[PDB]
Formats: sequence, C-alpha cells, structure tokens
Amino acid sequence: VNSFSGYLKLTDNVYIKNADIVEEAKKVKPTVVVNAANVYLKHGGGVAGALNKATNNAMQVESDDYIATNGPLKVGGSCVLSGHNLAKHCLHVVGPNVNKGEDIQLLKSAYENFNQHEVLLAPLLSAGIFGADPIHSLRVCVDTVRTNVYLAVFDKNLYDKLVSSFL
Ligand SMILES: Cc1ccc([C@H](CC(=O)O)NC(=O)c2ncnc3[nH]ccc23)cc1
Repeated sequence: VNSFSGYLKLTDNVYIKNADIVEEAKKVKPTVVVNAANVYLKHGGGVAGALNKATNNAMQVESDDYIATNGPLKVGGSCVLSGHNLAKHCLHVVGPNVNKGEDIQLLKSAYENFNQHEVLLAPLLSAGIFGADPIHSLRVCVDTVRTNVYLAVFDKNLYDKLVSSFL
C-alpha cells in the first residue's frame, strides 16, 4: 500500500492520473520523482522547468555541479540526484527529443531506467516539448517498465485521449 490517490489502473504496475506532477510531488513526497531531463540538465522549460521552479532553482544549482564533475548524460540515460522539497530523490531521465532529430528507439532505453526503482512518480517521456506522440510513449512505458509507475499527465484533454485509446 502506498500514498498515491485517484489513479486509473492501466496494468498490473502502471497507474495514470490527470495531475500537475509538481503538485502531486508536493502532496505525496514520493521516494522518486522522474524529471524529463536533457543531457545538460538545463531545466529551462517543460516538466523540468516546472520541477526546478518548484525547488526555487536548487535543482538547477545541484545539476550544474553534477555536469561540471561528470559531463553530460547520454540520450536514453539517467542520473539520481536530490528530490529537494518534492521527493527523496529525483531520477533525471533523458528521453529523445524529436524536435532535435533524436532516435525515437532510444525511448525504450530511457524507460528502462525506471526499472532500477521500485516505485516512481513520472511524466510520459519524450512527450510535450520533446515532440514524441504521447500515445506511443505510454505504449513503450507499459511494455518496458516492470516496477510500479504512477504517471501524471498535466493536460486533461491529453489524459482523456490516452485513457480512451489505451489498448
Ligand atoms: C519531455 C516532457 C515534457 C513535458 C511533459 C508534460 C506533458 C503533459 O503531461 O501534459 N508536461 C508537464 O508535466 C508540465 N509541463 C510544463 N509545465 C508544467 N507544470 C507542471 C507540470 C508541467 C512530458 C514530457
């Protein structure tokens, strides 16, 4: 039993809700919140911009130190950093950005990072400003993640379409 509330159950392990991931994180304080990161951990917009704003830019300060030490992530890769006031940990995961021409096949690799964590709050990777089809992203999520994932879809209209079209 966990603290996530109001999710529709899509599969044995995947749940979905129309919710702002920032507000959901502040309420649940999950062990792991997933960020829709880029390789530079520059959290300027999209999900990352919103999460970072909610940390009063502390996420960005920590991220800049991480990059200065380790260099950029790989597309499809991840790193674990602090969750600040939102969660115990933030798993920064880099899905491919279609508006940068990156191979959508790397989306499965990106979701594989979720399997290292027993429970996660997460957005659909490569969705929104990353330009991928969110319906496809949901399919890859369900077919790749085996741990318990609670997906927050900010757009109510997109949420209804994701549910109604789910196979
Ligand atoms: C790569 C990538 C980018 C964004 C997203 C989802 C799309 C969605 O689920 O609608 N965006 C958000 O979560 C979002 N975007 C902007 N400001 C926000 N403030 C609180 C939440 C929030 C998914 C995947």
